[PDB]
Amino acid sequence: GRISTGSKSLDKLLGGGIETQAITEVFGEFGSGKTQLAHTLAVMVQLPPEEGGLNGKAMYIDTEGTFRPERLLEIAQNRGLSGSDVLDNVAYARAFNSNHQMLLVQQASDMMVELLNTDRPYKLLIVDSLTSHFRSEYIGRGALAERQQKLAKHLADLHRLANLYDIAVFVTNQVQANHILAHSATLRVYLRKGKGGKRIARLIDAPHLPEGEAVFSITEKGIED
Ligand SMILES: COc1ccc([C@H](C)NC(=O)[C@@H]2CCCN2C(=O)CNC(=O)c2ccc3ccccc3n2)cc1
Repeated sequence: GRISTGSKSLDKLLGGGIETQAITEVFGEFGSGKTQLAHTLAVMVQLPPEEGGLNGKAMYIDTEGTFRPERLLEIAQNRGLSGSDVLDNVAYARAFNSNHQMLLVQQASDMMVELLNTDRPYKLLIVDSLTSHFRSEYIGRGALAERQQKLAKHLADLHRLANLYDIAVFVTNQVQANHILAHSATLRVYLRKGKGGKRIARLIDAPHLPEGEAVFSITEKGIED
């Protein structure tokens, strides 16, 4: 049981879609479609398995004010769904610094246990974006050891949530050409801009999946082939 991205091409690259019990990271420049894929996943996860979802709820942690509840409505309506119910099934939190971002993962644990054995459990946790607060707050050579200690602890908490509660953790990371915030991820996907409103996804760290690329479009339905 995997969460469809909305793109048949990007799902085949991922072996069916985004996995639970894993952290799936997309990285790329600004504008490559990371936040759009996250918004689509927040909707897709609500669908029944036959339509590409997991009959679940989504949690969205927003570190840069990128969350657009209207965009969720747009995606839901164009896919034949109630924009109201789609919004009812997404838990949302704005993280204003890296300490708040870390506490939210701890608090997400409480929300997940509660729904764990119900009809619509949480199935997706989004962190958009994972690193930005760490880059901006840990300033100077004197702060780099603590920066990695906190980033490492934060990824350990996310891995633990994913395994405990059988949820997909989807994180976005803004890697620019051209400063390195190393961190663990189960799956890494590089996004870049393509021909017009197309985007290209490349598998970077994928243990046994065949390497390769996939093309997808940003449409009114979220992400599409
Ligand atoms: C009509 O316009 C809208 C605008 C936005 C929405 C969004 C989608 N819904 C919400 O904001 C809903 C409804 C009001 C409170 N609320 C929450 O989700 C409150 N969330 C939390 O307390 C919380 C706590 C810890 C978390 C840790 C990780 C991730 C998420 C977390 N969320 C709905 C309608």
